[PDB]
Amino acid sequence: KIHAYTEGGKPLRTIYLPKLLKKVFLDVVKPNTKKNLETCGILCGKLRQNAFFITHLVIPLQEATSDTCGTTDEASLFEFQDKHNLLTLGWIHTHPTQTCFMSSVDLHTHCSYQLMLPEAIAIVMAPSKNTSGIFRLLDPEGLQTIVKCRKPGLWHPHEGKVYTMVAQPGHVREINSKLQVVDLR
Ligand SMILES: [Zn+2]
Ligand SMILES: [Zn+2]
Repeated sequence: KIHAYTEGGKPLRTIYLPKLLKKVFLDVVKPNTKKNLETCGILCGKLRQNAFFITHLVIPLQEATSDTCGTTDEASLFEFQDKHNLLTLGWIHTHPTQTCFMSSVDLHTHCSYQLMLPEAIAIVMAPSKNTSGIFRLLDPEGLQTIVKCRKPGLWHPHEGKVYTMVAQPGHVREINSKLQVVDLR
């Protein structure tokens, strides 16, 4: 029906995203959000008939600040995904006070995801603005720029366009689909 393509002309498989995921993510991390601390979650799922289905939202053991978060125990995260044969399809995090965009750190973070899966997405929630966005790096040019980047500091800028919003419903379609929320904290 509708098929999205990268900037380099690679076809992107559709990711189906349960409509409830964004809301329950905000609920499960709300105590952090109240402290103006970021929280991240991992979007996990399965490949079925050439499309991806997000089935699990996994909140890993993590450390956070006002403008970063990062998994600290990859082991329990990897163990859970291995046990349930779950693919990593992307990730989600909060900007407790800011608008919804991809920070410099977010772009470097997302490069690891999109390197391993061309379709990988970054969902950014801006609850104080009641907004959200779903993003990816330009492929190949954005991936190239981030991989080449050696600039010091967590908040450095990048030269040229690096990221864009994902196609909806072409690349990501929000649908009625089952969901499990897993809190590893
Ligand atoms: Zn961010
Ligand atoms: Zn950089």
